[PDB]
Amino acid sequence: MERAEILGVGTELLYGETLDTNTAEIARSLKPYALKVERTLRVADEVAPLAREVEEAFARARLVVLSGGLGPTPDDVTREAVALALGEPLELDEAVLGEIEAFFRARGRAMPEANRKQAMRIPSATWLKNPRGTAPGWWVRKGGKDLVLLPGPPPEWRPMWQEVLPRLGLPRRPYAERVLKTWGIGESEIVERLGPLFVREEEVEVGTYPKVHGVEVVVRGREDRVAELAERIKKKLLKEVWGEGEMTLAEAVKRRMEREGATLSTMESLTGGLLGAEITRVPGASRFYLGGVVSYSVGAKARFGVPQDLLSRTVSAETARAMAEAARSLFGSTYALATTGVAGPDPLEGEPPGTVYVALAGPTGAEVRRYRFPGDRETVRLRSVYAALALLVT
Amino acid sequence: MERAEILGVGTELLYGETLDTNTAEIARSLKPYALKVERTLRVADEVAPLAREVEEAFARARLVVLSGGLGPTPDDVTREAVALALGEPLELDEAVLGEIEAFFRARGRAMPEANRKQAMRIPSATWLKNPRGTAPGWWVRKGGKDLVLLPGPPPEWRPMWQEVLPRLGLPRRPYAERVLKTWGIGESEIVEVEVGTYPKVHGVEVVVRGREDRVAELAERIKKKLLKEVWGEGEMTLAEAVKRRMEREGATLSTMESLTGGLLGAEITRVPGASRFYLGGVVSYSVGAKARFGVPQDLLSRTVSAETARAMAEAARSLFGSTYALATTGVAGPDPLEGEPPGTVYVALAGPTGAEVRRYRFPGDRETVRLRSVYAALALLVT
Ligand SMILES: O=C(O)c1ccc[n+]([C@@H]2O[C@H](COP(=O)([O-])O)[C@@H](O)[C@H]2O)c1
Ligand SMILES: O=C(O)c1ccc[n+]([C@@H]2O[C@H](COP(=O)([O-])O)[C@@H](O)[C@H]2O)c1
Repeated sequence: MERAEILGVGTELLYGETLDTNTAEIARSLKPYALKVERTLRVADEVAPLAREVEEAFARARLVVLSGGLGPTPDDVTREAVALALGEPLELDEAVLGEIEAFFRARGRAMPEANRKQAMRIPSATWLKNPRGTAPGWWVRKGGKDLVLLPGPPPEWRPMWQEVLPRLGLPRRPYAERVLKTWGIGESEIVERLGPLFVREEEVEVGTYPKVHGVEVVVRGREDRVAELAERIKKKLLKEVWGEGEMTLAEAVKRRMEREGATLSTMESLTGGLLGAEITRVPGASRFYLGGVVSYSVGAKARFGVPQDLLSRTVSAETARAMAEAARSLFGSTYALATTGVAGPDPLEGEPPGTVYVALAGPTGAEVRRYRFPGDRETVRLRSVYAALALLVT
Repeated sequence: MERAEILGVGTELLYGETLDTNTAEIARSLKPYALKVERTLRVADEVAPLAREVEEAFARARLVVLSGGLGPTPDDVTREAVALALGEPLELDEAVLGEIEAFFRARGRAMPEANRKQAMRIPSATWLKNPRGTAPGWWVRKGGKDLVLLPGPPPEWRPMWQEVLPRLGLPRRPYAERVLKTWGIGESEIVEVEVGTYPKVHGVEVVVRGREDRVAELAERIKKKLLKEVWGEGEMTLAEAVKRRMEREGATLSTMESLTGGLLGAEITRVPGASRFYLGGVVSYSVGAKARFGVPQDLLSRTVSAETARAMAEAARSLFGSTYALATTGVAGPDPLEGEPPGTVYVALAGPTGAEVRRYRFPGDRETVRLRSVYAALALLVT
């Protein structure tokens, strides 16, 4: 498989001052095509370094895509750079110059001379119309290779790109992907269970991406390889997969509650309201979620029904059970979740950061799970939230 | 001026399945130093391409930083790629092995075979202790150049990178940033070395950056022009400002939240030491729950109102016995409530001398409305 290279031009994208979503979007849009994306670049607004990256990228790929640096500032050097890298000269197109003039004249303004550049092209570039902005793009065909320049702003470039893409004559390859979301299983366990199913090849591949919400397993490549390989992996992970694709844990909880016609409530400590936050992230949460308490202080725990004898060991399975049972009784809900633990940095009751109990109570009784999460304060609180949510959807 | 090269390693990074903020964060941390950053890369999880990019980045740079691919899986190939790109062999270090093993034992687990590979380094590498993961980092000093390997997730690599960065003995340049964070005043009114305004959910930030001498003076001037609007600087957050008030006063705080759904209590407890003052909260998501925690029956058909906001704050104050209490009620969206558009939000504070309400019409989606609500509630105590 040949390569596609993708370059976002702009100094501020380096620093994350503007978030570079362009290169990623452009890469997703190449999924249906038999091309390999090994890398993406963000390059500063200087012509020499940029000309070198274009030149290197173009030497290795069948396709090169640039995004941004087509404005009228001294910081807009993309045209020059592509010009310098490909050995062709910049020529003024009088016609396009008129069109730029016309864009300004439709707003009562004369065209600044700054914008004169924006009408240059190289012999090998045909133009791509930008009815939505000043800078029109280029399509270079040369040596059996395509190079495309796009404006940075997404509303300007999405339509141009969607339009020139089908035209580039790139090699199609039916593509699929399956995203499997698990919980309660680590990366190395998944490795072991899958063994040889952990394929990393040109036709199909598998990878894992540990998240606060459990380990995600993505299979991606040729349609027919992904289908059968992914189903085999789902089989191996049957009990730990809680959802697929866009599915989220809060969403999963919501469908169980609708299915049962059941209600839920919460009693939270270390997480501090974050579990309720997460439950209510999903539109429609007021149909089942009665509410919850955040019992951050000992006094608050005693007030909301944690038994006095447990108040010296709030970080325990017994307390988590009591908390969830208490919430259930206090809210009259079919289910209740509870969280108790140590987020860190400080220990509590002689237990170290990441010590966490999550409990579910319901009609037929209660259950508790124990974790030792690594992470800082924010991380432990987050994993606790998904841990509590996992109790309901295993 | 010598180069610094920055590579985020993850196929998911190419496709923005996760957004690459790592490379940019590293790049911004490097601003006080006299290196140029000409580009940053995201590389797929493939050993050969990655060795090529590493080899190349090393040949042109004074500093190379990599982030990601230190896990135990077949897709984690950063250590193999760098070994390759530096013509050195990977060698198990039995001391680190015992440390990962200790790590797993502490969690009541046996160390899985796949983790063994995380104790492997090249002879040129020094370990960077990972206080929060199994994968320590690498620091290679070779030919006056540095290459630093870091874990992908920020809670792991942040302190590592902090610890390691002064130690690289980079040439300094006198650059600085000063962030002044405001509440209750739009960009336009503010306008009335470089200076920028940045609108955030916690308010418009005024940023001053450039030559440290220029930044320090010009920033003390700006602060003065906006002396009433500026609630903090630098790393200060609304939650921390609130904490500072509660300790200064020896006061306590509690909350009753509905649309924000627990996010306010979450924000409050984001900061270490919250339990010295934050007694707790109620998430009154349903009407039945409002009733039960002391909101008057009379107000239950008008939950989106100043009256209900007031009652919620009084009800939290009485229920928990706190000095102060915050409340939120309103419409986050996508759905209207009781004829009120998304963005209609009432935040309330009750204390010793009574209660106050602020009404807001907040633009944005469900999450955005909830976030701004949380900060508006906090702003009651610190603006
Ligand atoms: O703040 C409130 O009083 C309040 C309490 C519960 C729900 N809401 C809003 O109710 C609307 C329906 O909520 P939900 O959770 O079913 O999406 C939605 O716009 C929520 O923001 C608002
Ligand atoms: O879940 C709990 O029982 C609980 C309640 C209050 C505090 N903690 C934890 O104990 C320490 C409390 O400190 P802090 O930073 O909230 O003052 C810290 O590790 C919190 O995560 C934990």
